[PDB]
Amino acid sequence: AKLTSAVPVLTARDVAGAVEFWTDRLGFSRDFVEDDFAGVVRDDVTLFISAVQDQVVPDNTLAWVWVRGLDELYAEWSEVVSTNFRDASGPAMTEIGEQPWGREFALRDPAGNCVHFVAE
Amino acid sequence: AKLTSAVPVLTARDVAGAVEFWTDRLGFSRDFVEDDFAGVVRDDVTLFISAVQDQVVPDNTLAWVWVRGLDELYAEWSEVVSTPAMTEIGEQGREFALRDPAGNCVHFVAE
Ligand SMILES: [Cl-]
Ligand SMILES: [Cl-]
Ligand SMILES: [Cl-]
Ligand SMILES: [Cu+2]
Ligand SMILES: [Cu+2]
Repeated sequence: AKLTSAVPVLTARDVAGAVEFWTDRLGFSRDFVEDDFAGVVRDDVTLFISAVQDQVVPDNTLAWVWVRGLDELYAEWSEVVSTNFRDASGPAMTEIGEQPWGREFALRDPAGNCVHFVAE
Repeated sequence: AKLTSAVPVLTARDVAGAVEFWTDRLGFSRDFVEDDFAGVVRDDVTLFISAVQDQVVPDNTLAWVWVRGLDELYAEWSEVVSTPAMTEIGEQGREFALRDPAGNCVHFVAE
């Protein structure tokens, strides 16, 4: 057999709001959207979004995404996402950092999930 | 830019035990292991595992994985996991789901 790809599942109390942010703001496309679950895609990456009732879940939900052209993606999103991450009143992203595992930045979405984007 | 691959982050109150399950029982390899975070890998798929203090998180954590040879993977795991536990294979793609010791539920779908 061969395991070929994986799809992280972000969580949210407001599923429709999460889909709108990932698509209308970050440029992912809607693969499918149901009231309690959805799938969004950009290039070879699909992210699912699932409904939850306890905010503790997205508050502890993470995902990692590998990217060719990290600075370009950061530039695009910097136009529409705040870089004041310590202000958790809304979505925001960090600056690019050089972590042991790679050059990356992270973005906290409106639901609270933290998705890290790392340069290939 | 191009988004090339994604890595789901499973959650666990016991990261080491989750690593033990995914590697010894499910046949993933250890990519790296720290007390509060770890990475396991099989073929092109890497799963990260992060520590949490609230069991509600893994009890609501999901991930999907695509596979060539779904029936072979099911047969391999049916020798080490109760049918942690896994569902039967059913048509939705064709898939089965597996709940790990930490509570995460990962679905495996046939390409
Ligand atoms: Cl984080
Ligand atoms: Cl063992
Ligand atoms: Cl489920
Ligand atoms: Cu944190
Ligand atoms: Cu369920």
